[PDB]
Amino acid sequence: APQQINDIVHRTITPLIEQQKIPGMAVAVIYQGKPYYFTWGYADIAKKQPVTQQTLFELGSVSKTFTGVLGGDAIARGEIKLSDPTTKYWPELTAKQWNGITLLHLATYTAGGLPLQVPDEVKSSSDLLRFYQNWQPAWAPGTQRLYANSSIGLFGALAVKPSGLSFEQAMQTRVFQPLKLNHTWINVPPAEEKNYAWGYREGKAVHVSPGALDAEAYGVKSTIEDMARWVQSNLKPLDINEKTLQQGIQLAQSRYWQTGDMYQGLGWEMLDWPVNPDSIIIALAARPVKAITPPTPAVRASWVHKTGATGGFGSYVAFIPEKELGIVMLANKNYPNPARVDAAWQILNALQ
Repeated sequence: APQQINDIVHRTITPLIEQQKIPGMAVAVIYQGKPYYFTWGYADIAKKQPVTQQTLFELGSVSKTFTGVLGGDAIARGEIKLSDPTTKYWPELTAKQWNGITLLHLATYTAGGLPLQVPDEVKSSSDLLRFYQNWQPAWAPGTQRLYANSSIGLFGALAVKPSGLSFEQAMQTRVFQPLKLNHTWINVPPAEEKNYAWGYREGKAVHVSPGALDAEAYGVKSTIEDMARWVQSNLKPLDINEKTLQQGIQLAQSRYWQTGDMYQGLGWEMLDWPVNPDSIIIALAARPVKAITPPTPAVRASWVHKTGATGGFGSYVAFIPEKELGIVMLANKNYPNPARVDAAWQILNALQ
Protein backbone atom coordinates (compact mmCIF):
# COMPACT_ATOMS: atom_id res chain seq x y z
CA ALA A 1 0.00 0.00 0.00
CA PRO A 2 1.51 3.33 -1.15
CA GLN A 3 2.37 5.37 1.94
CA GLN A 4 -0.11 8.01 0.80
CA ILE A 5 -3.01 5.57 0.98
CA ASN A 6 -1.68 4.24 4.27
CA ASP A 7 -1.56 7.76 5.71
CA ILE A 8 -4.96 9.13 4.67
CA VAL A 9 -6.67 5.92 5.72
CA HIS A 10 -5.03 5.78 9.13
CA ARG A 11 -5.38 9.49 9.82
CA THR A 12 -9.08 9.31 9.00
CA ILE A 13 -10.14 6.02 10.56
CA THR A 14 -8.15 5.99 13.77
CA PRO A 15 -9.98 9.08 15.05
CA LEU A 16 -13.36 7.73 13.76
CA ILE A 17 -12.93 4.55 15.77
CA GLU A 18 -12.03 6.56 18.85
CA GLN A 19 -14.89 9.00 18.52
CA GLN A 20 -17.54 6.41 17.73
CA LYS A 21 -16.24 3.69 20.09
CA ILE A 22 -16.22 1.12 17.26
CA PRO A 23 -15.07 -2.35 18.52
CA GLY A 24 -13.76 -3.59 15.20
CA MET A 25 -13.50 -2.26 11.68
CA ALA A 26 -12.20 -3.30 8.25
CA VAL A 27 -11.59 -0.95 5.31
CA ALA A 28 -10.68 -1.57 1.68
CA VAL A 29 -9.55 1.16 -0.69
CA ILE A 30 -9.60 0.32 -4.40
CA TYR A 31 -7.03 2.61 -6.01
CA GLN A 32 -6.27 2.50 -9.73
CA GLY A 33 -8.21 -0.74 -9.60
CA LYS A 34 -6.10 -2.60 -6.97
CA PRO A 35 -7.30 -3.29 -3.38
CA TYR A 36 -5.57 -2.26 -0.17
CA TYR A 37 -6.78 -3.63 3.17
CA PHE A 38 -6.83 -2.31 6.70
CA THR A 39 -8.19 -3.76 9.91
CA TRP A 40 -8.55 -2.68 13.51
CA GLY A 41 -9.86 -3.98 16.75
CA TYR A 42 -12.13 -6.82 17.60
CA ALA A 43 -14.50 -9.12 15.80
CA ASP A 44 -15.43 -10.64 19.19
CA ILE A 45 -14.54 -8.73 22.35
CA ALA A 46 -15.18 -11.52 24.84
CA LYS A 47 -13.09 -14.11 23.00
CA LYS A 48 -10.47 -11.52 22.00
CA GLN A 49 -10.70 -12.44 18.29
CA PRO A 50 -9.25 -9.68 16.06
CA VAL A 51 -10.81 -8.34 12.89
CA THR A 52 -8.90 -9.83 9.94
CA GLN A 53 -9.33 -9.81 6.16
CA GLN A 54 -11.40 -13.01 6.62
CA THR A 55 -13.84 -11.63 9.23
CA LEU A 56 -17.51 -11.68 8.15
CA PHE A 57 -19.57 -8.54 8.86
CA GLU A 58 -23.34 -8.12 8.41
CA LEU A 59 -23.77 -5.74 5.45
CA GLY A 60 -27.26 -4.70 6.38
CA SER A 61 -28.83 -2.63 3.62
CA VAL A 62 -25.71 -2.79 1.47
CA SER A 63 -27.27 -6.17 0.66
CA LYS A 64 -29.75 -4.18 -1.48
CA THR A 65 -26.97 -3.60 -4.04
CA PHE A 66 -26.72 -7.34 -4.50
CA THR A 67 -30.49 -7.60 -4.90
CA GLY A 68 -30.51 -4.77 -7.43
CA VAL A 69 -27.75 -6.46 -9.49
CA LEU A 70 -29.46 -9.87 -9.30
CA GLY A 71 -32.63 -8.14 -10.52
CA GLY A 72 -30.64 -6.44 -13.26
CA ASP A 73 -29.36 -9.85 -14.30
CA ALA A 74 -32.89 -11.35 -14.52
CA ILE A 75 -33.91 -8.41 -16.72
CA ALA A 76 -30.91 -8.93 -18.98
CA ARG A 77 -31.82 -12.66 -19.17
CA GLY A 78 -35.33 -11.65 -20.36
CA GLU A 79 -36.97 -13.28 -17.32
CA ILE A 80 -38.61 -10.08 -16.04
CA LYS A 81 -39.13 -6.48 -17.22
CA LEU A 82 -39.13 -3.50 -14.88
CA SER A 83 -42.18 -2.17 -16.78
CA ASP A 84 -44.27 -5.23 -15.92
CA PRO A 85 -47.08 -5.10 -13.33
CA THR A 86 -46.30 -6.63 -9.91
CA THR A 87 -49.31 -8.85 -10.46
CA LYS A 88 -47.65 -10.61 -13.39
CA TYR A 89 -45.33 -12.59 -10.98
CA TRP A 90 -47.82 -12.66 -8.09
CA PRO A 91 -51.39 -13.13 -9.43
CA GLU A 92 -52.75 -13.61 -5.89
CA LEU A 93 -52.13 -9.92 -5.26
CA THR A 94 -55.61 -8.96 -6.40
CA ALA A 95 -56.25 -5.88 -4.22
CA LYS A 96 -57.05 -2.89 -6.46
CA GLN A 97 -54.35 -0.60 -5.09
CA TRP A 98 -51.79 -2.78 -6.93
CA ASN A 99 -53.06 -1.76 -10.39
CA GLY A 100 -50.32 0.35 -11.88
CA ILE A 101 -47.58 -0.68 -9.44
CA THR A 102 -44.68 -2.16 -11.46
CA LEU A 103 -41.47 -3.98 -10.57
CA LEU A 104 -39.65 -0.68 -11.19
CA HIS A 105 -41.72 0.98 -8.41
CA LEU A 106 -40.85 -1.83 -6.01
CA ALA A 107 -37.17 -1.78 -6.82
CA THR A 108 -36.89 1.99 -6.35
CA TYR A 109 -39.18 2.61 -3.32
CA THR A 110 -41.72 4.52 -5.41
CA ALA A 111 -44.76 2.18 -5.10
CA GLY A 112 -46.65 4.69 -3.02
CA GLY A 113 -45.50 4.39 0.56
CA LEU A 114 -44.67 0.75 1.29
CA PRO A 115 -43.36 0.63 4.87
CA LEU A 116 -39.73 0.64 5.92
CA GLN A 117 -40.11 -2.61 7.87
CA VAL A 118 -42.14 -5.75 7.31
CA PRO A 119 -43.92 -6.34 10.68
CA ASP A 120 -42.36 -9.08 12.88
CA GLU A 121 -45.74 -10.84 12.91
CA VAL A 122 -45.33 -11.53 9.22
CA LYS A 123 -43.63 -14.88 8.67
CA SER A 124 -45.26 -17.45 6.33
CA SER A 125 -45.94 -17.00 2.63
CA SER A 126 -49.67 -16.55 3.36
CA ASP A 127 -48.76 -13.91 6.02
CA LEU A 128 -46.82 -11.94 3.45
CA LEU A 129 -49.65 -12.03 0.85
CA ARG A 130 -52.02 -10.77 3.50
CA PHE A 131 -49.67 -7.93 4.44
CA TYR A 132 -49.32 -6.64 0.88
CA GLN A 133 -53.03 -7.13 0.15
CA ASN A 134 -53.97 -5.04 3.18
CA TRP A 135 -51.44 -2.24 2.56
CA GLN A 136 -52.99 1.11 1.62
CA PRO A 137 -50.76 3.45 -0.39
CA ALA A 138 -50.50 7.05 0.72
CA TRP A 139 -49.61 8.10 -2.82
CA ALA A 140 -50.04 7.21 -6.47
CA PRO A 141 -47.23 5.08 -7.85
CA GLY A 142 -44.12 6.83 -9.11
CA THR A 143 -44.69 10.12 -7.31
CA GLN A 144 -42.84 9.81 -3.97
CA ARG A 145 -39.84 7.88 -2.73
CA LEU A 146 -39.93 6.26 0.71
CA TYR A 147 -36.92 4.04 1.47
CA ALA A 148 -38.33 0.66 2.38
CA ASN A 149 -37.30 -2.94 3.02
CA SER A 150 -40.80 -4.15 2.16
CA SER A 151 -40.42 -2.54 -1.27
CA ILE A 152 -37.05 -3.69 -2.66
CA GLY A 153 -37.53 -6.86 -0.62
CA LEU A 154 -40.64 -7.84 -2.62
CA PHE A 155 -38.82 -6.88 -5.82
CA GLY A 156 -36.06 -9.38 -4.98
CA ALA A 157 -38.56 -12.11 -4.28
CA LEU A 158 -40.55 -11.62 -7.45
CA ALA A 159 -37.52 -11.14 -9.65
CA VAL A 160 -36.29 -14.65 -9.10
CA LYS A 161 -39.61 -16.41 -9.62
CA PRO A 162 -39.28 -17.08 -13.35
CA SER A 163 -35.85 -18.66 -12.71
CA GLY A 164 -37.37 -21.39 -10.55
CA LEU A 165 -34.57 -20.89 -8.03
CA SER A 166 -34.91 -19.77 -4.44
CA PHE A 167 -33.57 -16.21 -3.90
CA GLU A 168 -30.47 -17.60 -2.12
CA GLN A 169 -29.67 -20.11 -4.90
CA ALA A 170 -30.16 -17.47 -7.55
CA MET A 171 -27.85 -15.07 -5.72
CA GLN A 172 -25.15 -17.75 -5.26
CA THR A 173 -25.21 -19.06 -8.81
CA ARG A 174 -25.75 -15.84 -10.74
CA VAL A 175 -23.86 -13.33 -8.69
CA PHE A 176 -21.57 -14.72 -5.99
CA GLN A 177 -20.04 -17.64 -7.92
CA PRO A 178 -19.39 -15.75 -11.21
CA LEU A 179 -17.69 -12.93 -9.29
CA LYS A 180 -15.72 -15.28 -7.01
CA LEU A 181 -17.25 -13.94 -3.81
CA ASN A 182 -16.56 -17.23 -2.08
CA HIS A 183 -16.88 -15.87 1.44
CA THR A 184 -20.16 -14.01 1.00
CA TRP A 185 -23.27 -15.58 2.43
CA ILE A 186 -27.00 -15.09 2.93
CA ASN A 187 -26.80 -17.83 5.61
CA VAL A 188 -23.45 -18.29 7.37
CA PRO A 189 -22.40 -21.96 7.27
CA PRO A 190 -21.14 -23.62 10.46
CA ALA A 191 -17.66 -23.95 8.92
CA GLU A 192 -17.49 -20.16 8.70
CA GLU A 193 -18.78 -19.20 12.17
CA LYS A 194 -15.25 -18.82 13.54
CA ASN A 195 -15.02 -15.78 11.26
CA TYR A 196 -18.43 -14.24 11.90
CA ALA A 197 -17.97 -11.08 13.95
CA TRP A 198 -20.43 -10.23 16.64
CA GLY A 199 -22.26 -6.93 16.26
CA TYR A 200 -22.45 -4.61 19.29
CA ARG A 201 -25.54 -2.69 20.36
CA GLU A 202 -25.39 -0.93 23.74
CA GLY A 203 -22.36 -3.05 24.56
CA LYS A 204 -24.21 -6.32 23.97
CA ALA A 205 -23.08 -8.87 21.33
CA VAL A 206 -25.81 -9.40 18.74
CA HIS A 207 -26.44 -10.91 15.31
CA VAL A 208 -29.25 -10.01 12.91
CA SER A 209 -32.57 -11.76 13.65
CA PRO A 210 -34.53 -13.75 11.03
CA GLY A 211 -37.32 -11.80 9.33
CA ALA A 212 -39.49 -11.90 6.21
CA LEU A 213 -37.61 -10.80 3.08
CA ASP A 214 -34.48 -10.52 5.16
CA ALA A 215 -32.30 -12.14 2.46
CA GLU A 216 -33.53 -9.69 -0.14
CA ALA A 217 -33.28 -6.53 1.97
CA TYR A 218 -30.53 -6.80 4.56
CA GLY A 219 -29.20 -10.30 5.01
CA VAL A 220 -25.86 -10.62 3.27
CA LYS A 221 -22.70 -11.19 5.32
CA SER A 222 -19.24 -10.74 3.72
CA THR A 223 -15.52 -10.12 4.25
CA ILE A 224 -13.58 -6.96 3.38
CA GLU A 225 -11.86 -8.95 0.57
CA ASP A 226 -15.07 -10.05 -1.04
CA MET A 227 -16.56 -6.57 -0.73
CA ALA A 228 -13.46 -5.10 -2.36
CA ARG A 229 -14.11 -7.55 -5.22
CA TRP A 230 -17.75 -6.46 -5.34
CA VAL A 231 -16.62 -2.81 -5.64
CA GLN A 232 -14.14 -3.67 -8.44
CA SER A 233 -16.91 -5.55 -10.27
CA ASN A 234 -19.19 -2.55 -10.08
CA LEU A 235 -16.37 -0.15 -11.07
CA LYS A 236 -15.62 -2.16 -14.23
CA PRO A 237 -18.54 -4.31 -15.29
CA LEU A 238 -17.11 -4.87 -18.79
CA ASP A 239 -14.32 -7.10 -17.43
CA ILE A 240 -17.05 -9.49 -16.25
CA ASN A 241 -17.33 -12.46 -18.60
CA GLU A 242 -20.95 -13.48 -17.80
CA LYS A 243 -22.88 -11.38 -20.29
CA THR A 244 -26.18 -10.96 -18.41
CA LEU A 245 -24.39 -10.18 -15.18
CA GLN A 246 -22.26 -7.54 -16.87
CA GLN A 247 -25.52 -6.05 -18.17
CA GLY A 248 -27.25 -6.41 -14.79
CA ILE A 249 -24.54 -4.44 -13.03
CA GLN A 250 -24.99 -1.70 -15.58
CA LEU A 251 -28.79 -1.65 -15.15
CA ALA A 252 -28.43 -1.27 -11.38
CA GLN A 253 -26.37 1.92 -11.79
CA SER A 254 -28.80 3.48 -14.29
CA ARG A 255 -30.60 6.61 -12.96
CA TYR A 256 -34.37 6.00 -12.70
CA TRP A 257 -35.52 8.85 -10.45
CA GLN A 258 -34.13 12.06 -9.07
CA THR A 259 -34.74 13.62 -5.68
CA GLY A 260 -32.62 16.64 -4.89
CA ASP A 261 -29.07 15.95 -6.03
CA MET A 262 -29.46 12.18 -5.73
CA TYR A 263 -30.45 9.56 -8.27
CA GLN A 264 -32.00 6.20 -7.53
CA GLY A 265 -30.61 3.08 -9.23
CA LEU A 266 -31.43 -0.55 -8.35
CA GLY A 267 -30.00 -0.79 -4.82
CA TRP A 268 -27.26 1.73 -5.61
CA GLU A 269 -27.84 5.46 -5.17
CA MET A 270 -25.81 7.98 -7.17
CA LEU A 271 -24.87 11.66 -7.33
CA ASP A 272 -22.94 13.47 -10.05
CA TRP A 273 -19.23 13.70 -9.38
CA PRO A 274 -17.68 16.04 -8.23
CA VAL A 275 -20.02 16.09 -5.27
CA ASN A 276 -20.47 18.58 -2.49
CA PRO A 277 -19.49 16.48 0.55
CA ASP A 278 -22.35 17.97 2.62
CA SER A 279 -24.75 17.20 -0.25
CA ILE A 280 -24.16 13.49 0.09
CA ILE A 281 -25.73 14.03 3.55
CA ILE A 282 -34.76 10.42 10.32
CA ALA A 283 -36.91 7.29 10.69
CA LEU A 284 -39.13 8.14 7.71
CA ALA A 285 -38.35 10.63 4.89
CA ALA A 286 -40.92 10.89 2.13
CA ARG A 287 -39.57 12.85 -0.87
CA PRO A 288 -41.22 13.68 -4.20
CA VAL A 289 -39.35 12.18 -7.16
CA LYS A 290 -38.99 13.25 -10.76
CA ALA A 291 -38.94 10.37 -13.26
CA ILE A 292 -35.89 10.18 -15.54
CA THR A 293 -37.55 9.28 -18.81
CA PRO A 294 -35.92 7.20 -20.12
CA PRO A 295 -33.41 6.19 -17.39
CA THR A 296 -29.84 7.45 -17.87
CA PRO A 297 -27.37 4.61 -18.45
CA ALA A 298 -24.70 4.38 -15.74
CA VAL A 299 -22.79 7.68 -15.65
CA ARG A 300 -19.03 7.20 -15.10
CA ALA A 301 -18.68 10.65 -13.40
CA SER A 302 -20.77 9.56 -10.41
CA TRP A 303 -20.31 9.03 -6.68
CA VAL A 304 -22.11 5.67 -6.38
CA HIS A 305 -22.86 4.52 -2.88
CA LYS A 306 -24.93 2.68 -0.30
CA THR A 307 -25.07 2.78 3.50
CA GLY A 308 -26.13 -0.27 5.49
CA ALA A 309 -26.91 -1.23 9.04
CA THR A 310 -28.25 -3.95 11.23
CA GLY A 311 -28.74 -3.59 14.94
CA GLY A 312 -25.08 -4.35 15.60
CA PHE A 313 -23.30 -3.36 12.38
CA GLY A 314 -22.69 -0.39 10.17
CA SER A 315 -21.37 -0.55 6.62
CA TYR A 316 -20.68 1.81 3.75
CA VAL A 317 -19.59 1.42 0.18
CA ALA A 318 -18.82 4.22 -2.28
CA PHE A 319 -17.00 4.36 -5.62
CA ILE A 320 -16.31 6.73 -8.50
CA PRO A 321 -16.11 4.84 -11.86
CA GLU A 322 -14.43 7.65 -13.78
CA LYS A 323 -11.51 7.50 -11.33
CA GLU A 324 -11.28 3.73 -10.78
CA LEU A 325 -11.53 4.63 -7.08
CA GLY A 326 -13.60 3.07 -4.32
CA ILE A 327 -13.93 2.30 -0.67
CA VAL A 328 -15.61 -0.20 1.66
CA MET A 329 -16.02 0.46 5.38
CA LEU A 330 -17.30 -2.44 7.56
CA ALA A 331 -17.78 -2.07 11.32
CA ASN A 332 -19.41 -4.02 14.10
CA LYS A 333 -21.25 -1.08 15.59
CA ASN A 334 -24.12 0.82 13.90
CA TYR A 335 -22.70 4.37 14.18
CA PRO A 336 -24.03 7.55 12.45
CA ASN A 337 -24.25 7.61 8.66
CA PRO A 338 -22.85 11.16 8.41
CA ALA A 339 -19.65 9.96 10.11
CA ARG A 340 -19.23 7.11 7.57
CA VAL A 341 -19.70 9.40 4.57
CA ASP A 342 -17.45 12.10 6.02
CA ALA A 343 -14.64 9.54 6.41
CA ALA A 344 -15.14 8.01 2.93
CA TRP A 345 -15.12 11.44 1.28
CA GLN A 346 -12.04 12.52 3.22
CA ILE A 347 -10.22 9.38 1.96
CA LEU A 348 -11.40 9.34 -1.65
CA ASN A 349 -11.07 13.09 -2.14
CA ALA A 350 -7.44 12.82 -1.02
CA LEU A 351 -6.71 10.12 -3.60
CA GLN A 352 -8.57 11.75 -6.50
